[PDB]
Amino acid sequence: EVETFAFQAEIAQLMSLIINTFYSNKEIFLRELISNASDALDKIRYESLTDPSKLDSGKELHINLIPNKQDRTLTIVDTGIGMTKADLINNLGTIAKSGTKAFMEALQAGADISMIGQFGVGFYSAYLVAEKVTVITKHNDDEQYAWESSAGGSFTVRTDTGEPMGRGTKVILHLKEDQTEYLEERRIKEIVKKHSQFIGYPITLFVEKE
Repeated sequence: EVETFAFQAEIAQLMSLIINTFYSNKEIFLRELISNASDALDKIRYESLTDPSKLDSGKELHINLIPNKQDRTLTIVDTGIGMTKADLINNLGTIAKSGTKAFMEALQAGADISMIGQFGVGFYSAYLVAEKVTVITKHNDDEQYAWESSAGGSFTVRTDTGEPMGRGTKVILHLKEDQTEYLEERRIKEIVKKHSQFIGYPITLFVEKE
């Protein structure tokens, strides 16, 4: 049972701009997704301070980076607060309509695409390197869901009968054929060291069987 939704026009515009604008500095997608992961982990930590039972779904607060050259996927996993079905439908828990307006105004005042995170819409920088993005999520107050989009103005939501997550969010980047450098250990390590050196959660870069 798969539900198909239209993006709000402003979010479709943001996605088209990210996909179609000539912009060489694509590596910032990983900073943005690690920042989002950190923000999600902060939220469940904060809830846990007054209700320890919030971590019954998993005590470990971490970020895993999982490259898979066979599947041409880079997966960013966090054990943060996760998203409800309503959060997924509401632009992955963002105020993306107003964030897109502010970002496009900034792009007219000399800003560049790397500043996307300042506008609360850094998730969509995934489309710098991904032809398709799959988001698997589990919030304490809801079931596990899969969101997906190849852009083209639409996204799907379904209940995920896949591997149970406990709590958090998995962002699965189905990389463009010319963006496979982001599956290379040395490249991922370089980007995490350059842009994510002060993130307050363990970031584990998984290795592959050669």
